[PDB]
Amino acid sequence: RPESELIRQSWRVVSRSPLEHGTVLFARLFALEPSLLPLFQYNGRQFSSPEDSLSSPEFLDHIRKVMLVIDAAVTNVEDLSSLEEYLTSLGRKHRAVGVRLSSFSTVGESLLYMLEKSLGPDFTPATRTAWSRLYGAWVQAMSRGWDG
Ligand code: HEM
Repeated sequence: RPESELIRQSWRVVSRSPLEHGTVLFARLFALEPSLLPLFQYNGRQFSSPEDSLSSPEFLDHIRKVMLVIDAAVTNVEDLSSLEEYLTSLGRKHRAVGVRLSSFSTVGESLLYMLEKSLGPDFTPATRTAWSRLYGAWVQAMSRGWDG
């Protein structure tokens, strides 16, 4: 695993300011799949527009949480067996919140977007494919929360 090094290396750029970078991730997500917006219901209110989410302390705390789970998957990039149980649970919580499993493919595209934009010239097709591999394994794990 040298592609493990490619993940470890790229992530370090992004980990320096996780809320900045997570903000790009979720802005892109809403641009591709606007129907995700109502699933963030804090105090029983719905955001009207994507920009409304960026003022919400609870939504910004969710971005921090997301970046923490990714950082965990990176730390255990060599063996993802050790997060499997936690990820099944995380999946079930999201099934319960109303997230469809198909929407996690959008998430993966939004992560690769955010990496591409952050790393520019450094984001080689080798690293695109490493991250695709990792994320596909990560979603495989989460997928059990929808049974399977
Ligand atoms: C695809 C769209 C997503 C939506 C709509 C969504 C929505 C939510 C909502 C509504 C909650 C409960 C409220 C909260 O704690 O803020 C939640 C919790 C959480 N989400 Fe997400 N989420 C998504 C993706 C992700 C992803 C990709 C990750 C991680 C990589 C993640 C990590 C978390 C964590 C760690 C929690 C707290 C779970 C717990 O321990 O109870 N979420 N999400």
